[PDB]
Amino acid sequence: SMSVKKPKRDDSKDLALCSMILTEMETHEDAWPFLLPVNLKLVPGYKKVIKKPMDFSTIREKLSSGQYPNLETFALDVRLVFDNCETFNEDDSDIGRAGHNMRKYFEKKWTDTFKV
Ligand SMILES: Cc1ncccc1N[C@H](C)CS(C)(=O)=O
Repeated sequence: SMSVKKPKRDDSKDLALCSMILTEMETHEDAWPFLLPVNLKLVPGYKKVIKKPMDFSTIREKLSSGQYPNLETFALDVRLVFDNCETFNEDDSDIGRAGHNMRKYFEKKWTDTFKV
């Protein structure tokens, strides 16, 4: 509360670490469904069904222009990618399993990197 400060972690390296994590995501062989925005004119239903589309290139732009206030908002967008993927694709479709794989890959890196 007012004049009662909680010890807070060093966040000075968060931007650089989030960037390195995103790069590893981008270079994963199963990253191909998530590199660019889903083409709304090509995929029937996506615009109507998915209220908040997200992809790695959009995350990369937001990260590169100071649109993430903190690392938690960054993880929210990353998880949004895979949440959207689960909504629209069957679990054992090529795109569907890519999403499950990529989510698992992200969460371990997240823990290994920040949750010390
Ligand atoms: C991730 C996702 N989710 C739902 C449908 C498609 C996709 N990914 C596609 C590769 C994008 S497209 C078909 O090139 O426009």
